[PDB]
Amino acid sequence: KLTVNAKTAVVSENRSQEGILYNDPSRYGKSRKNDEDRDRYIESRLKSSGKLYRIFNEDELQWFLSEIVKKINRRNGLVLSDMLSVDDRAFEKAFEKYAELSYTNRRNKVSGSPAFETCGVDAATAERLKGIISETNFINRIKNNIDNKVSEDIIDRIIAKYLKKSLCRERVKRGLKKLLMNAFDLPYSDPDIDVQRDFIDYVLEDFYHVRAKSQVSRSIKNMNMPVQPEGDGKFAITVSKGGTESGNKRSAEKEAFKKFLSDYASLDERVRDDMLRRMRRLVVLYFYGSDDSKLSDVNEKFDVWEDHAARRVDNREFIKLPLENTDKDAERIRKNTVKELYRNQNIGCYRQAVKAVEEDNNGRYFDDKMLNMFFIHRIEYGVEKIYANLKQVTEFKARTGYLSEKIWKDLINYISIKYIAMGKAVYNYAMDELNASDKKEIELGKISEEYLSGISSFDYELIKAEEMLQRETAVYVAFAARHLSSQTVELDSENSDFLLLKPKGTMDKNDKNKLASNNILNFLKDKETLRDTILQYFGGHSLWTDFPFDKYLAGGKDDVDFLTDLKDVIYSMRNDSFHYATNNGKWNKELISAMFEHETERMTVVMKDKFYSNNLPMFYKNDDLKKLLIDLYKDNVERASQVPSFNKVFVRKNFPALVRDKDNLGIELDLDKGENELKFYNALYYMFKEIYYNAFLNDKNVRERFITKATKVADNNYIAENDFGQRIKNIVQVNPDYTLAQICQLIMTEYNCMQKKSAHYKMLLLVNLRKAFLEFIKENYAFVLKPYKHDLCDKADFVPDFAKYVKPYAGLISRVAGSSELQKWYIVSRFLSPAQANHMLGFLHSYKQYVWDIYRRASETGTEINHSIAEDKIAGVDITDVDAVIDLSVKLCGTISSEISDYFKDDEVYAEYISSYLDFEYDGGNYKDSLNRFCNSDAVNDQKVALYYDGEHPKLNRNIILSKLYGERRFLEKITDRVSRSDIVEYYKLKKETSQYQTKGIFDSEDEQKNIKKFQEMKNIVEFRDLMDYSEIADELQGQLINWIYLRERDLMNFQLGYHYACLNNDSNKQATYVTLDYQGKKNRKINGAILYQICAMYINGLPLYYVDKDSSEWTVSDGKESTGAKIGEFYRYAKSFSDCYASGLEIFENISEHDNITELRNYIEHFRYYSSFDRSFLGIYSEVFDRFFTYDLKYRKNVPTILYNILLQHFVNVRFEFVSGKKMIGIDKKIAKEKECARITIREKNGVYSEQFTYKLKNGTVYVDARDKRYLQSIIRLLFYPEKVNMDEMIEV
RNA sequence: AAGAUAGCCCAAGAAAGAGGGCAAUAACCAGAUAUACCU
Repeated sequence: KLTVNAKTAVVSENRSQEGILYNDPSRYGKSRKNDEDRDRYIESRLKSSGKLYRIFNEDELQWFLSEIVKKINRRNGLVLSDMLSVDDRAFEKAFEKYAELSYTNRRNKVSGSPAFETCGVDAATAERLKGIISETNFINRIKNNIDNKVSEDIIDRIIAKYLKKSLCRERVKRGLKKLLMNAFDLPYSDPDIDVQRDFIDYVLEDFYHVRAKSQVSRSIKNMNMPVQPEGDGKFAITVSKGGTESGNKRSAEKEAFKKFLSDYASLDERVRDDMLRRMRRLVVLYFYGSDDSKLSDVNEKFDVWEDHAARRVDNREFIKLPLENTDKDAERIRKNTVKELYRNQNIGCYRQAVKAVEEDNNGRYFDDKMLNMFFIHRIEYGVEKIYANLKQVTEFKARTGYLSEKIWKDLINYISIKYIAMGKAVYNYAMDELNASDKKEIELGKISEEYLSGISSFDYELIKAEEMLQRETAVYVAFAARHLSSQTVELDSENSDFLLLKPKGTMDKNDKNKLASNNILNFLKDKETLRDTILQYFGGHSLWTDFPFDKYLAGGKDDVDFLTDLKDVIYSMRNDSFHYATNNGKWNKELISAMFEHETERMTVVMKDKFYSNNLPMFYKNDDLKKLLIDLYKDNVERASQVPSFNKVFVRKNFPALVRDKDNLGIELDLDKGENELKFYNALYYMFKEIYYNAFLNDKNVRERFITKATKVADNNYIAENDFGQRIKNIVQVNPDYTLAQICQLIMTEYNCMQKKSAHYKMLLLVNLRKAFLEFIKENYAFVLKPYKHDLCDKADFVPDFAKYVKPYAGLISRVAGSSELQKWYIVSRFLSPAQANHMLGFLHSYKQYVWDIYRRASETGTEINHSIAEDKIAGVDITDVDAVIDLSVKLCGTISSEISDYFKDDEVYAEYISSYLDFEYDGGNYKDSLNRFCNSDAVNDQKVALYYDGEHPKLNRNIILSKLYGERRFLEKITDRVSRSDIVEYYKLKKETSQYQTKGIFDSEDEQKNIKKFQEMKNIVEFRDLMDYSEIADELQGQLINWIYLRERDLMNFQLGYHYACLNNDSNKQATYVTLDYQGKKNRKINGAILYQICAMYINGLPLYYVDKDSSEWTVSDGKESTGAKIGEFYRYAKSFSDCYASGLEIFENISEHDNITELRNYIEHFRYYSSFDRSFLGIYSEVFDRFFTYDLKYRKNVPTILYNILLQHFVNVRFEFVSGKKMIGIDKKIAKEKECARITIREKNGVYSEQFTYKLKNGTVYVDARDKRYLQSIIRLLFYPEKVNMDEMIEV
């Protein structure tokens, strides 16, 4: 990259913007480059590569081609830096002047190569310089290192494979081939091509970068944001300042489209229909000529959407494809030929359309010629986007109808993203009065004072940070509501949203004698066990025997109101904007606050018990752990993001060998010898993790040793350490108070494809952190160096007083009691799985770091930025408190009670639940006796099964309990096979085989590593850990779907805001209540810019909406807490005061005919209907999202399959997609729903799924093992395809 | 309907042009909750 070690930004002074270059990290006064230093930096970076300039970049035939290009690039070859620097570089200025004049001659009409006499050189020396850059000298320099004969095919393959990108032009490539054919004395004819002018002269222009030298710096200075305020304080799409002849034409075309956006925002549907028809005629003219039948009658009001559907099925060919010869180097030649055919036809289409719009308009197109030229340029650009990086030559992509309809949707896409861009600026910077206030009259759509002078790039970075966390939080709100409802209510198709159920006292609106249809009482599964079921998600009801529920549930209140209170906490976070505050809890704040305090009082005992459960005291004295437990948990630690994880710094497989090494630690434990050796390394690994995060990363002495140990080579892979150390040295000079975490963040930022990639600084950060940790252990925690195995005491006897030593939640208890917002973060995070709560905590860390980095870079560049987004607060509450709250949920969600009665009624109900995942041979009588008969039956030889029993009761399995609370059991039954006897037989066999060499880490033979891997996979199966992996994968696939839901809902609101903002500010006819609302009720209020307020009120929980009620037929105002569906219905009731205002302009956003299908798809996902019906596959849901969920922005739609690919590859599953046809419905029966073809994303039937391979290093060499066995891949396929069945033996490749 | 693996902004541009930027925009990178995700 050109500006490799610089950053760009857009700053605004007074409605004047400037793109700037700045160094990062740097200080104010040494970061932002002035106009002169910007120019010199670009020119310096451009000419810092002249030395290694080569015209060529980088099987028997493929390797002969590699030898030719290297011999040409070696010394005495075609090395321009040596040819042009001849005679002590006395002619370098004349050669560069020649290159600049050659480029100027191309622009300014003058034909012919420039004469060196005009370059400051006499006529005698001029004839010498001409010879140096002559065809003769180029031929001699190319043949100087070549002793082989080459053919025309070799020249063609070399040009197509290795030619420099900037030289890959039609006439340049033809000039190079003509020279290469003349060099090797091959007959060739191309008289239209001049080798000197078409190739050699251009190479000189490219060698001296005459184009970039006079354009890159200026193009950077003219960069800007999508939307900026104009003179009258109005937001509009940014128009370039121009400055050149083509720049003034381009800006005038952009001004014509800006008026189009204003004119198109009209409530009169006939106006928009006429404007789209004129745009449609431009597309028809471009691809079918002015003689097309749809252009004959100027006044013909033809249906633009039938023309769109008709051309798509036309068989006309845009270009004719040549025959294919797989010879991959020959196919690269064919694709290059096809691209030039596209370009030639695209140019022909452009010139004929430009001519016809100037000579034969007459009402066919737009009256503004600049608007016609803007669209024609968009069409030509749209064609180039399709073929410029053509993936694979296909026939359908060469059809004229395919391209014309892709461009048609491309034009509408451009209109869509511009309205959304306008709404984004309006929502964030012109809706200030949405914040709660006592003002009886408010004005929406007026830009705030701080942004009347323009928007900077740093401003939009803050928006992204806030919108990312908002969307990520919305995913977990849905999951929290799902987990709470999973065991408490049973929903149907008419009441599928748990958060929308009504309190127990809700009666019908037309008959006050009957309960409301959405009354929560109509859906409770077991009212008598409601409290104990709810308390399962709070650690088990046995932990709340001393909690005074009757105090907070007094009078008529019972456990139904308890469920309703928790339901209300979660719902209050749905659609809860972080940017606009509407912190008053509807629920019982005292009950939720008391439950939080009750859970904090067990935090110290839980963290103490984790030392006990990890067998840590089994090898260490009891006062050394107590001094450690105090050191680690005395204060709540807020972790920073972008810091390498403990599991990546200390790989678990290399952990035993690393600790035994006497240069590192040299820990020596001598002793069921293999049993306790594994217990010790598992104990030591957990202890080092807790020390790593809660003491090591924040230790002052650690930061100082790290800086010196990492900057050692800087004061002396060797190339990396001196550059790595110099950047650490620079970071400390910029700010000596940067923490160790901030040094890692700044280093890891420079270390950083849309697609996850399958099989310098990051490795050095892991090394320096690993070494610094081992030295931290020896100095501060030397007791770990001398373990001693002994029998452990009882859990109650292990540091019983630890609760009184440390009280880290002392201050947080009181602040949670008086904060409704903190109680939201508590309940929502508490009802998540441990993995999801950890992910939520990670998202909060990324938010704080992102905001911190934005202000750091804005300050170093001297860019004034409004601090509406606090570094230490989110939604008016401290981030440190939110962090400690979610961190409490993370630890407690993973703390399963030791009482079976907390989750099941008795041992029989529990044993029957285990039968869904374990086939312990159920005879038909009781499940407990069948499970006890199975656990005490012989497995192999003299070792029986056991595993699932503990004395007189079945063993409490942590993974089974977690899958009941946070998993989906009927989903797990359909995609997994139950654990059978043959599985347990193979488990003990592999454990006995590997018992000799289980605790080494780096094994001897290749067969030992493959048996350890097979055993670890069998252990995960027998302990139900394969179940938890599939649940996480399903949660990640479902979470991404819910993420996309709130991505679209944000942009739908932005589109409506920007569209109606443009309508408010044009001369189109608008009525009174559209512009101003004068509500005269009890809660009277006057709303200026009423349409903008009412749009935002639809999407913000707590924002009231003004409307005419359906039953009273009178004006009213809601409390703002009603559902989105109810608010949309209220908007329609408001719109009747001034033909579909809600859907106005949405033909740009989506297909109106499918609007109800999008809502049904949205509800299907967010209401978790897949886990009740199983009527569609995950691939089927992702297919429909790709087909029609992101109609409004191509950049979101065209990345949907890649995102699905990345989620699977993250779990080491590689899939090969195939895009075929499915079915979808258009409309919902009321009875109009018709079926239509739909995009279907599927996996290739033959070798479409394969596992990533692990690189396992041994003593001598390396063994490659599949990361995922066939059994694992089969469940992944079933997860993606169910209910559809496929041939998984044929699909999986091994 | 779709046959994806980007999109936009600045520059250039009709004997076309094709050079830059984007944490601005999604993705990407990174994140360790529970105890046998490598390189």
